[PDB]
Amino acid sequence: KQVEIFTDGSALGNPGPGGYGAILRYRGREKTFSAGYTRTTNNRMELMAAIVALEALKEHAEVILSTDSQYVRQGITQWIHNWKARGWKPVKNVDLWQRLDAALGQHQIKWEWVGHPENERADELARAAAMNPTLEDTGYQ
Ligand SMILES: [Mn+2]
Ligand SMILES: [Mn+2]
Repeated sequence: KQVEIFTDGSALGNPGPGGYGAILRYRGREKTFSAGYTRTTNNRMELMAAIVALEALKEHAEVILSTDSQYVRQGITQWIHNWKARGWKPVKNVDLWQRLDAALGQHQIKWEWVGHPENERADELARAAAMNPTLEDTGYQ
């Protein structure tokens, strides 16, 4: 019952137009997730990509999440546990981190920090979305 998730973000500014791209692969078949925002950051899009994808799952499963985000990696391996222990204090992009934390709750997540062409596919989706934003990142306050 393993499921592969590949994510990436893109941003043409900080803040600026941005987008996320996620590839959800299971049993040779895969689903795609991407959307662009008018004003956001790559960091937020990186998180958003994981969130949308994990929340697409309607049942517990072994998930292998692959991403080249240095932000997500640091957050997950060095900050997350401390933020939760301190009562999420709030912390920058707390809205997304808490959202992701929840999603990663009902799942057996195995992280793969970046060889898969799928990561490039996510990159392409995120960049395309950043160039054609249709949403607003209400969380970027
Ligand atoms: Mn990236
Ligand atoms: Mn990229």
